[PDB]
Amino acid sequence: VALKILIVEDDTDAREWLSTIISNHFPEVWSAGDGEEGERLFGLHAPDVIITDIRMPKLGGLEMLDRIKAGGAKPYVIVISSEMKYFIKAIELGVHLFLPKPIEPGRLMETLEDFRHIKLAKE
Amino acid sequence: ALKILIVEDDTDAREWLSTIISNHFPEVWSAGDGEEGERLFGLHAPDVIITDIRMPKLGGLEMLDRIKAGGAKPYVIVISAFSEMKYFIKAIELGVHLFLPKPIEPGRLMETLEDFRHIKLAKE
Ligand SMILES: [Mg+2]
Ligand SMILES: [Mg+2]
Repeated sequence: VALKILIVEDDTDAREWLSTIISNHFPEVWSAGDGEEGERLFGLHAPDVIITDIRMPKLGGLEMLDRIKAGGAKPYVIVISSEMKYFIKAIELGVHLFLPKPIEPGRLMETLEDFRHIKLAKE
Repeated sequence: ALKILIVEDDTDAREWLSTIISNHFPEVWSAGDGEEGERLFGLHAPDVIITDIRMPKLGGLEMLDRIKAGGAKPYVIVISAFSEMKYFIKAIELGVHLFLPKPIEPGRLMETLEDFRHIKLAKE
């Protein structure tokens, strides 16, 4: 019933910051540095929420999502957001939220709080 | 004629830095980690290094140390938004010419790069 969160950010500093802030309120938190690790961690822990970068090494956040969405799963998705092409594809994929960098902590935590309330309602 | 090497693990910031700089400097290289950064330095001997500190494989400071140990003396700009006093201390020992933490101020970056270009000019 706990909200499981997966963070996919290629920047070491930003990834660890996200992880630290989030784990302070949510125990089930995992983080990856590219779309491949991200896809593996997703299959391994089936997180409820995915917070992911778009441009990343090895595999982009959108190709990663497509591979995930193309497996049945329908997690809540927060996108860490320069070209309209990315946005548009992010819509086809079904992205739920777009968070502008520098990531704003309150908005993020507030959004996750919203995601849990929704999870309980359906458990 | 100022050759610049950018080392940053975040793709977005790395590509942004490459774009805004390439607009006014024709010789720019970008690396995603200290190891790749080190290899590119050895290949193209750039005059300027713009590097982050914490990255995969090899960190900016360790990278810088290896490059210096080899005898090169490039101008160095550190773009890390670190959280300790120890990174700063080691950075200064190695000899950094400018700390431009995130979020990066393009204006401050351009002026500094022009200063370096002038130094390489006056020195020919
Ligand atoms: Mg970085
Ligand atoms: Mg990134």
